[PDB]
Formats: sequence, structure tokens, C-alpha cells
Amino acid sequence: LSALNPELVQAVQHVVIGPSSLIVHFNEVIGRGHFGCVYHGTLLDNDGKKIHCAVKSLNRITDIGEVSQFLTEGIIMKDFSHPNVLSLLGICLRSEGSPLVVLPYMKHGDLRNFIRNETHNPTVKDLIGFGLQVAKGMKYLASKKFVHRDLAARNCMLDEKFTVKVADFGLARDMYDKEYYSVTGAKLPVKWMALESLQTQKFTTKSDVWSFGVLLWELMTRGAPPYPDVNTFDITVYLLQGRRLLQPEYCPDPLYEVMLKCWHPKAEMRPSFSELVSRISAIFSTFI
Ligand SMILES: Fc1ccc(-c2cnc3nnc(C(F)(F)c4ccc5ncccc5c4)n3n2)cc1
Repeated sequence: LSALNPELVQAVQHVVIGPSSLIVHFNEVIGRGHFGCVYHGTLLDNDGKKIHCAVKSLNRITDIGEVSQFLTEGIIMKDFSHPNVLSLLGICLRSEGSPLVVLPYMKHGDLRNFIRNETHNPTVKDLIGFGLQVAKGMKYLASKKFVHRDLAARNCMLDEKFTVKVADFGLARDMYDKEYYSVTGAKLPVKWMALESLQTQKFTTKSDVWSFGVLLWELMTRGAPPYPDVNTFDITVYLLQGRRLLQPEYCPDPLYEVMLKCWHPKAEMRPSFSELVSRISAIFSTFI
């Protein structure tokens, strides 16, 4: 760590959490990604109050350049701030399990597992509401010209107030369910990817809009896997033939129309996230 560029160390200073401010419970894994396990922790603010944290210990870092890019990404990630986007609380360098990524604890876990849980009954309105929250988080990310590239219900989280946070980006980027990825060394979430992305491996905000349409379909089916009867390797031709996900039984017509628009073959014809927020707000307001 003494081998790092000192100016980079100074640049990341405001992101760093000292070990005397952090308690991590390393004996119980609360989440698993390909690139690291997550543990519960408590972070002490300057008032002495406790903030519950998810602390992720990154594996497979081998060289200073990777460490340097880790720090660089921590810096930009710290600058993101929106109620529907997962925040970076900080990183802990002087610890066992270093480097540690310190994120807010998400009481209700990932959105996909949440809606699949049979013991609760979110209403159609609640489910549309989760989609609206995701649209607002994406509207923010897109306004900063950030492209997520892996938007899906599995990659959004829910906190104790049922606020949805777009997650799985920056230092929190991972594969959290390897079943849905095919491996440039590119790991591709094929069934969420826009047609042009499948063909060229290029990604844009409009390809995020495509993924958002699939996410809406996930919400309306309460977490069904998309295209269950289509093999991963066959999705591209499926789409080129003029086929799309079918309308879920309890998906209102205007929302299925929104989904269809998100999957338009021409990227420029897809709605913006600002348009999605406005239209989905209207649809949401018609329930109950
Ligand atoms: F089964 C699954 C499926 C997905 C995820 C998932 C998805 N996106 C993420 N972005 N960051 C994280 C994370 F691992 F850092 C995290 C952040 C807060 C948590 N709060 C409480 C408990 C686990 C937490 C994990 N994820 N995780 C985790 C499990």
C-alpha cells in the first residue's frame, strides 16, 4: 500500500474509513458475489451513531494497478447521490479483508428475491412503484451520463423503508447470480441485453432502457425468469424474428406498451428515463 502513488492516496482520502470507526462481523456471510463475500458491519459516524453496513471484501486483486483503479472508482462512486441509487459509504484499507467496500445495509436484500418471496403480497401498485423508483434512479444515473450495463431486478436492492436502490455498479459491481451470465472476457447478461448489444457488444443509455423494460416484466411476473423456453444462446435470433416477452397476466395494458417501447429495435426510438418516470408515475397513480 506504501507503493501507491501518493497523489492518488491524497485524492481518495475523503472516501477512506479508518479501522477505528468500523466493526465488521467476519464470521457470517450475508451475500456472495463472484468477486467477494459480504458481511454485516457497523460504521460509527462522527456523532458516535451507528450506521449498519454491508461490507464487501474484494478477492482476486493481484497488482498495484488494480488497487489504483479500485481507488479511482471509489472516488467517482462517492460522488453519486440519489435516493434510488446505492451509495458508497467508504472504503477501508487498513483492515483484515482489505480492501473493504463499505455500503449501506439493505434490510430487504435484492429486489428479485424480495418479490419472489411467497410470504408477502406486494400489490400490482407496489410492484409498479418499485419500477418507478428504479426509473428515477436510472434517470439520475443517465443524467450523469453513466451507463449501467447490467440493469436487472437481481441488481437492485431494497432498504428498511422499501426504498429501491439501483445497485451493482462501481465498487459493488459483480455477478450475484451466475446463472444469468455467459462469458474480451465479457460476462454478458444476455436475456436483459438490447438487440444491438447482443450483436455488437456496444452499450448505451438506450440499451439500459431495454434492460429496464425487462426489469418491468420481472416486476409484473414477481420474478419469473425471462424467456424460460429460450436458451441463452438463442435469444438474438428470437428477437430478430420479431418476438418479445409476452404480456404478464396482471400487467396493465399501458405498462405493457411502455415495455414494448423499451424494446424498439431502433435505440433512438426508445423512451428516455425522464419519459419513463413521467409515464410510469401516471400509470402508478391509477391504482387502488
Ligand atoms: F442474492 C443476491 C442477489 C443480488 C445481490 C446484490 C445485487 N446487487 C448488489 N450491489 N451491491 C451489492 C452488495 F453485495 F454489495 C450488497 C449490498 C448491500 C447488502 N445488504 C444486505 C445484504 C447483502 C448486501 C449486499 N449487491 N448485491 C445480493 C444477493
